[PDB]
Amino acid sequence: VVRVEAVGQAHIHSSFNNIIISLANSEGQVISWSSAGKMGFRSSKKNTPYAAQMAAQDCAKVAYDMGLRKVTVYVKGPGNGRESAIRTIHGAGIEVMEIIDVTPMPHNGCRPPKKRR
RNA sequence: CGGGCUUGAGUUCAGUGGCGGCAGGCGGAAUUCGUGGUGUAGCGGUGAAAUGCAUAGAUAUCACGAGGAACUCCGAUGCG
Repeated sequence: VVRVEAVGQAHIHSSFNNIIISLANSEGQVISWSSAGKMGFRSSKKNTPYAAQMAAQDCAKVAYDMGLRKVTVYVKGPGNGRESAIRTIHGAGIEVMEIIDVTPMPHNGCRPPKKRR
């Protein structure tokens, strides 16, 4: 039981190891999602623009045939491929409205986990 | 030993300044846990992997709730 009428929000959660693209309606209810690991890029190449393009194309094709036409992009986390995903969901029928970087930064919060040697 | 002086020293008055100390209040970002909604094939991690968590419903996303800790930019100087 979902209902996405005309416009929605795309969420990209990237990191140094993987990228997850998830499209949702105005109430943040996900209708489709994809990732490099889902596409089958289990390697160091999970953080590749090609993998991001493949995942974004799959997600956009899966979600376009549901009434989704316009989307607003939110991006969290670093990593190559966010631009590729944005371009792919822009060119796969879905029209982008704005690009918003919601990457969370701390105002000196909790302690980071040590340092690798 | 006795007397004198104002430069040392101290007291007063004024100006200016500070992450200087102790104590009480208040705040936002982030993180963790629980509850509910959407959704399903993976997430996480490495030089590469596995252990680990997941169809008895994870990662992701939205809302409600709870608690602890530290204070981005200013910001390299200043105080003791």
